[PDB]
Amino acid sequence: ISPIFQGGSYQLNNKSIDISSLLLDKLSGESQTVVMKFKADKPNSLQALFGLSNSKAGFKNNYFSIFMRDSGEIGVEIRDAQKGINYLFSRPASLWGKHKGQAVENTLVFVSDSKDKTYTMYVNGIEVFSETVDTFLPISNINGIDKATLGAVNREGKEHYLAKGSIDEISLFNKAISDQEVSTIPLSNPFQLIFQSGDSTQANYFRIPTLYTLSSGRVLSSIDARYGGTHDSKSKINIATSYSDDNGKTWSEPIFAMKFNDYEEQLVYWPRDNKLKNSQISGSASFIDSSIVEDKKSGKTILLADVMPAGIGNNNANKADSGFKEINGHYYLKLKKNGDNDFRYTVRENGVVYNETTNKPTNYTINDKYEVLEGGKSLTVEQYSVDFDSGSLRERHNGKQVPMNVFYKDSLFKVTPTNYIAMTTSQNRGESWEQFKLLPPFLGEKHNGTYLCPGQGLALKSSNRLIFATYTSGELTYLISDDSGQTWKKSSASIPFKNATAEAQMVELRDGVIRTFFRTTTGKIAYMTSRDSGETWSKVSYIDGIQQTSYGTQVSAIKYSQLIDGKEAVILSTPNSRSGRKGGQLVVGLVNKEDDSIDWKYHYGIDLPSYGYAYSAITELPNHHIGVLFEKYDSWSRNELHLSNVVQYIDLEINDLT
Ligand SMILES: O=S(=O)(O)[C@]1(CNC2CCCCC2)C[C@@H](O)[C@@H](O)C1
Repeated sequence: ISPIFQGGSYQLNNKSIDISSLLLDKLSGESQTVVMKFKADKPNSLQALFGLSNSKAGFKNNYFSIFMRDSGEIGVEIRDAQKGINYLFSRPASLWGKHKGQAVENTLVFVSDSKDKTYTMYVNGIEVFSETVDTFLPISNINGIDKATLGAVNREGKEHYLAKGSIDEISLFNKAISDQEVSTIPLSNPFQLIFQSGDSTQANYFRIPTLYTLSSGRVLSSIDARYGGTHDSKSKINIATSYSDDNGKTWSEPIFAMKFNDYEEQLVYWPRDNKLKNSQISGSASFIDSSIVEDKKSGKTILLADVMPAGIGNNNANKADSGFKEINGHYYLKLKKNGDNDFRYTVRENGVVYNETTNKPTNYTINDKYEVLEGGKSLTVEQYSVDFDSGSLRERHNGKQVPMNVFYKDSLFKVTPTNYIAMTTSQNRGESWEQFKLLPPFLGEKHNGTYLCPGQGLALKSSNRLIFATYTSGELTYLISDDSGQTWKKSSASIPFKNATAEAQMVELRDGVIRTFFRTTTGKIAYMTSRDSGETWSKVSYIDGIQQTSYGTQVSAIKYSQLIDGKEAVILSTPNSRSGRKGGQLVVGLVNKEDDSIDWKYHYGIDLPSYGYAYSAITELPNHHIGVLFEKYDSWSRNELHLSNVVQYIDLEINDLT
């Protein structure tokens, strides 16, 4: 249909604009759609963009509003005191503010659907909420509506929720337009989506992005596909990947690099209310925190991730057990058989399950998928599914059988309930991935796995050496391979920290010289340097000039291939805030060749200081642009759990940054 009203170029300068005469007589029927293209790069803390109200004395709670907050939250109110209805629907981190020095034109579509009794909000082509109610309130049927307003709500003849911004276009339709119709509305987005709700992963949530530029020019990304809301392990989480062959313009349909099948891949709306939001899938195995590198020797792409057994995460992993028995310099995975209270078995050569107490082999073997075989034949378990149909999270068997895996809750043989690191490889630059293999333990029989630093591993320029950063209590633990990941050794570097989440990323400043930037508990990003290709490490220093919170956030880091201001350059990506995970920046530093020190010369704001920015991935695209894939929300805040389509990709040029 055609809009019953359409106007534009409205400047909202803390002063309401009345559009009553142009709109109120046209409002008809119980279903409406509002389409609004608007900018707000200096919003007030809470402001209404559009209001429909009964403006009379005594009726201050009779109105409809579309509002936003300076946090980037968008919402609506739908209120009628005589009907006893007071609806408030919203979602944090729904908006953009600025991009490349210009206010972003956000495209908002709000559908009020009387037949399905549903209110649905889209911003920038993303469905941010969809709420069905028992008693529907048509926005046109609020008792005594007599005012239509831009940039405020008129209550008792006075302006509430005054807005600063502009509405470039606004249209109203007397119909609830379909999802299909919504998708045809042209957007002006500064970002794109690589992974998204409803894609091939069937995860509704994503966290922990990575990017890496391959020698062929293909750009590869990995991610946590998180099924049970945004929670870290314990949960159901898989590692997914996608690549671009056109410098980030388009991306492949995602595939899995590491996955478990003990729980179904379900697209679930995870509850955001204060009773249920901490609901957590508690019987599933998971992978978490991935990292990518390309190997020059084999040409293979190598991906590492943490592996969590069923119901295990950082908080409950056995810190004093590696999960392996060392026997004469060989490490064997320990197993516990159902019924036993101890681990009386090991996985030996050729996958033979060996009884340690009788020193004889059993009739059981483990294949390369870590699946259990008895007399060469595959054992199975029954898969689980999750639901909230009873009002709380329930995890239950679903009638489907899958191969029995030693990482599963239902397995006859189970691994130690602790965290591990696994690796997979791809021989076709991310078009498929091999079955994962566990890395050996690096800190002895009585220490859990170190924790992989998400992002990039480091391939050295003048050798075939690969390095992956990991952390544990009291140190960074660099994992080094000189043979395409076939064998590994550790290089430990002490850090002035107990129990820190010391997520670290590396850049090669010049041949054999590596600088590692890492998260701390001090509110400052730290660094150390190696001058022997990772064998040994310097004391720790700190960057003055970038702020983090007390708990910190992952920092991603690259060495740019081109000179900037005639100097070699490093680029960091991080929130720059003492307060929260917000105020995302790229920080460009120039290297002083005298002493390898870095002058942090340029700061580019990704978006408003108050808008969310958490974990991030950066890479130089083959065309010398910079690609950034990042969590556009505050991933620490307990108010911003379980948001869909907040991991977003942008393309920047060096001139944008300087
Ligand atoms: O120098 S590499 O370590 O091989 C790497 C790629 N360099 C190309 C150089 C040519 C321009 C594009 C980026 C940098 C890391 O951030 C990864 O993306 C891999």
